Amino acid sequence: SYDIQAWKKQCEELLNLIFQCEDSEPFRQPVDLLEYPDYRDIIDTPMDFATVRETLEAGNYESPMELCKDVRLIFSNSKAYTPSKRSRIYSMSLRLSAFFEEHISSVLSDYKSALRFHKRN
Ligand SMILES: O=C(NCC1CC1)N1CCN(C(=O)c2ccc(Cl)c(Cl)c2)CC1
Repeated sequence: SYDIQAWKKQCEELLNLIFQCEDSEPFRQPVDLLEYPDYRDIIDTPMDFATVRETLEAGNYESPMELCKDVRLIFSNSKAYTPSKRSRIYSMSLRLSAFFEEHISSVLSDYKSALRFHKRN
């Protein structure tokens, strides 16, 4: 399975599955700074799933590793901003993360395999 471009549609499909999940709702759009007025005192680089999807569709990811780094930032931001490890929003973030890690692993493996095959000779 040595298609170097296949990761892009596979990531589009996985983002569709995350957007169809209730646990994504706090992460679909940038954190509301009126709701959380100290957010940028804690978080240096905001990230959300609409920004990831727009970056993918603009053709501004070169690899699925770059998309994976941004999605992981969504989760690390939630962990850094949470006042408690028991908080609702953080709790939702950990379920999304396990689902994401479960499905992204084949996308990364297949892409890296395809690039090694391209450089085989
Ligand atoms: O659009 C969907 N299905 C399309 C299929 C043709 C029917 N979805 C998206 C969400 N689904 C998950 O698998 C899921 C489960 C747990 C978590 Cl945490 C997350 Cl993020 C996602 C199933 C329903």
